[PDB]
Parts: sequence; structure tokens; C-alpha cells
Amino acid sequence: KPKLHYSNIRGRMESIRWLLAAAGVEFEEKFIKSAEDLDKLRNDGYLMFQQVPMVEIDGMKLVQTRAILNYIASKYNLYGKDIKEKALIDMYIEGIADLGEMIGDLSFSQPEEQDAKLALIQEKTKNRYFPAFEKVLKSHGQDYLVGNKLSRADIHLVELLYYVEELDSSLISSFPLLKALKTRISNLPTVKKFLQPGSPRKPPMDEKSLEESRKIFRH
Amino acid sequence: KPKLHYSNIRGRMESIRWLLAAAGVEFEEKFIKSAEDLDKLRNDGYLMFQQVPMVEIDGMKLVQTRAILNYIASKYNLYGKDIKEKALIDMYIEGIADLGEMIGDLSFSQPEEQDAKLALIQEKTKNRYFPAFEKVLKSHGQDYLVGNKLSRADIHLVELLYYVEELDSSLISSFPLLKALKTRISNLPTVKKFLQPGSPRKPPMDEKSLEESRKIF
Ligand SMILES: N[C@H](CCC(=O)N[C@@H](CS)C(=O)NCC(=O)O)C(=O)O
Ligand SMILES: N[C@H](CCC(=O)N[C@@H](CS)C(=O)NCC(=O)O)C(=O)O
Repeated sequence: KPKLHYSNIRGRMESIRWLLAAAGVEFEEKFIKSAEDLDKLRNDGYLMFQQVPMVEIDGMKLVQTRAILNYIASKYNLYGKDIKEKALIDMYIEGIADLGEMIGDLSFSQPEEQDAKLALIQEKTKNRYFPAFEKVLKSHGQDYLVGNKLSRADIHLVELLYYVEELDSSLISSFPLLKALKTRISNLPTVKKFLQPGSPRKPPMDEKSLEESRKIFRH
Repeated sequence: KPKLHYSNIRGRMESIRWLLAAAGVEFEEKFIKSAEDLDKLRNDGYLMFQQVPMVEIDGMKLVQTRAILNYIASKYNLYGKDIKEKALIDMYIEGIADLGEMIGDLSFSQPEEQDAKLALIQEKTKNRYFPAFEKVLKSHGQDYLVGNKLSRADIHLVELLYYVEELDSSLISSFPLLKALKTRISNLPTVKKFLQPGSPRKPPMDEKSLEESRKIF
């Protein structure tokens, strides 16, 4: 079992939880609970950069979200089949990560700044990100983003579709190919099990977890 | 000659400018001088997500800084031999990237925030990132970060080592291994010409260029 080091939150670890489940890979989680547990990881020398997420896979203590995601995607052929298909997967997913940063930020902002920032997410979703991904899908009518075969870009885009619906159900309403991508992926046996109740998938940020985060990562 | 679309600043284009010259590749730069030079790009449908950098390469109009670098690095075999070397290169370069964001964030701030934002970079440089990259060289004593060969990881770190030096010259002083990597990578024939005067290598952010920035985007 590769091992997942992080607090018990979506956070930066969540996109790795998604990818491994979609690859059929059982993993293990070791939840940081205090700044002390975290300090322990640093002092043991497990964290190259004194930060989490960290994943122990195949001999390595991997840090940096992208590095972990890259490795797992190549290991299970979810990173395309040539240098050109990587180009498209990387374009799409860096696009996906960008809308992600805004979404995480909002869940960590104060009540005061929350309206302005969601209005900015709503705006960029409908006008910038969703049309672009809808366009890709139409250009070829194929069931996946790249090479007509399951990749990470599909896993990551559908992860993001679930956050948008938590923020505003009608942002996907004029985008029918994303509507049906959302559907099909969700139904691939590995993503179905991951989506079902009691899986390792994490709920939205709420005040008590925000507290915990504040005190664990002493920021 | 693939074609770089960005303004006449470092920004997110610079790590791409550095990697290409280090690899030998001559490239074009078509500069964005105005809010409508960019508006144009969007309108022609050049920018997947309405943004730049964008690099016309091998038939693709590539956006996203990480997608562009990833491609260039693979094409020119600076991305490791196998999947496993890749993960070491990836962990490494993303670490360089986080202190990268700190240094760019500083350059776009007004002085009212700078003093402080610098104090943070210094603290993180000496106690976090520099020690991390020393420990990797010390452990293998080899001339490059990964696989006993030049990879993009050596390239990014040396670039970053160079901005640190503009900002506080003595941060690197207790790190004779990086101190040493800096010299070697810089005397590499390709990296030597890019470091020469007159190259496509970009000058530090200043007000003039900041005025342009606020104004184009
Ligand atoms: N480049 C990021 C950095 C990760 C990061 O900043 N991790 C946070 C938790 S969300 C952390 O460990 N904070 C503790 C610290 O920086 O000292 C990544 O994708 O892993
Ligand atoms: N994902 C980044 C995003 C690029 C980005 O935000 N670029 C700015 C210039 S530094 C831009 O084009 N801003 C216009 C906008 O987002 O509307 C990348 O690596 O390309």
C-alpha cells in the first residue's frame, strides 16, 4: 500500500486520492493530527521540503503534489502514450489545477471575502474553463479527453466538476459534453467505488476542520 | 524556431527561455506590447484558456507554463531515463518552483510590501530550500542533481540560484555544493551563451515594466 501523509481534509492530498482510486490502487492513510505529528515527519527526515502531501510509494518518500501525481499516472498508464499526448494532458490539467486553487482559496477565506471570490469562480467557470473543455470534447466526439483512452485529465476534470456543483449547480448547465463526461467517468468501476459512501473521498471544508488546519500547519 | 508569446518580461516565460537555450534550441519571441496585442491572441483563438505563455511548437499552440516546459524537457531528454528518475526530477523542480513563486510575488509588489516579503524569502531560502538541495548533492557527490547527467532540474535550480543572488548575495554562501553547481552549469557552452550579454535572457522587474504589466493584462 502506498502511504498517504496528510491531515484528514481534501486539501492538496485530495487529487492524489482520486487518481489512485481510479487506477484501482488500495492505499493507506496516516493522518497528521497536530503540529507535533507534522514536526515528527520533518524531524524523521521524511519531508524533502518540510511540507506535506507526502506519499511512500515504490521505495521513495515522494513530496510535491504534481510529482506524486506524475509518478502514479505514468505507473498506471494514465499519462498518455507519447510525448505529444502528455502535452495535451498537461495543458488540460494545469488548466484544471488553476480553477482548483480558486476553489480551495474560497473555502479558506473569511466570511467577508467569500462573495467576491465565488462571483469570480462563477465568472471564470462559465466563460473561461468550461467552454475550453467543452471545445476539446466536441473537436473529436471521443469519450475521453486524450488518445481516446482513460487518462489523468479525465479523472482531474471530473473531480473539478464535483466542486463546481458544490459551489453552483447551474454552471455546468449549458455544457452537454461535460455533462456526459461527468456521467460516464463516474460509472467506470474504480470511480464508482471511490464515489460511493464510506470511501476515502473527503467532504467539504467546514469551520472545525478550518480550525484544525490553522493549528496543525501553524500558518 | 518555436515561437514564444509573452511580453518583454521574465514572468512565466523565463524558465522556458532558460530551458530552451540550455538545450541548444534557437526560438522566436513575438512580444506582447499591449492589452490588444493580447486581446488579438485571444480573439484569433490562440490561447486555450485566454492566457499566456504560449509557445508555438511542433504544430501545437501550447499554453500552461508546466505543459510547455514538460514537453521541451522530454523532447530534449532533460527529463530523466525512466519514470523513477522523473519523480526525483519532479519533486525537485516543483520545490524550486515554490520559491520561484515567492520571488515573482516580490517583484510584482510595491515596496510597501517588499521589505517584509523579502524577509520571508530569506528565511525560507537558507533554512528550507537551500539545505534541501545541498543534501541531494552531498549524498551522491555527483556533478548533477539526477542520474549523473544534466536534466532540467539542474537548469531550474541554477536559474533560481541566480535570482536569489540578485536579492541577497550571501544566502548561498554556506552552500559550497550549490555554489559549485552554479559555476559548472554556467560554463556549459549553451548555458554560457544564454548568460552572455545581449541574449534573450531577461532583466529584473522594475516600475516601467510593472506599469506595462498592470496595463497589458
Ligand atoms: N507545492 C505544494 C506545497 C505543499 C504545502 O505547502 N503543504 C502544506 C500543507 S497544505 C504544508 O505542509 N505546510 C507546512 C509548511 O509549509 O511548513 C505542493 O503541491 O505540495
Ligand atoms: N497557469 C499559468 C497561468 C498564466 C497566467 O496567469 N498568465 C497571466 C500573465 S502572468 C495572464 O495571462 N493573465 C490573463 C488572465 O488570466 O486573464 C501558466 O503557467 O501559464
